[PDB]
Amino acid sequence: VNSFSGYLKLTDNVYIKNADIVEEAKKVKPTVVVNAANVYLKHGGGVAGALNKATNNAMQVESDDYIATNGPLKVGGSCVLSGHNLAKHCLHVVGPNVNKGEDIQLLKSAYENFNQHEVLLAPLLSAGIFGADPIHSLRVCVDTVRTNVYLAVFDKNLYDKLVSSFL
Ligand SMILES: O=C1CC[C@@H](c2ccccc2)N1Nc1ncnc2[nH]c3cc(F)ccc3c12
Repeated sequence: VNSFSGYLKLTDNVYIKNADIVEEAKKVKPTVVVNAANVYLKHGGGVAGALNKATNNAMQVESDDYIATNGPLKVGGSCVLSGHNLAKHCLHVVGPNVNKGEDIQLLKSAYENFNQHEVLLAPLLSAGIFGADPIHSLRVCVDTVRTNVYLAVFDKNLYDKLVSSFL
């Protein structure tokens, strides 16, 4: 048993809710919150900009030090950093950005990072400003992640479409 509340169960291990991931993280304080990161960990907009804003820019300060030491992530890759006031840890995962012409095939590799964590609160990778089809992202999530994932979908109309179209 865990404290995630109000989720619809899609499969044995995937759950979904219409929620703001920032507000969800603040309430639950999960062990792991996933950020929709880019390779530079520049948290300007989308989920990343919102998570970073909620940390009062501490996520960005930590991220800039990480990049200065280690260089950029790979598309499809991840790193574990602090969750600040939102979670114990933040798993920064880079899904492909279609608006940069990145290979959508890399979305499966991106979701594989979730399997290193038993339970996660996460957004749909490559959705939103990353330009992929969220229905496709949900399918890849369900077919790739084997650990317990709680998906927060900000947009109510999209949440309803994702549920109603789920196979
Ligand atoms: O609704 C959806 C489906 C796709 C996904 C997404 C992913 C990367 C970039 C943009 C959008 N996304 N966005 C969110 N998902 C969950 N909680 C969120 N809190 C936010 C607060 C904000 F200021 C802006 C957006 C979100 C948000």
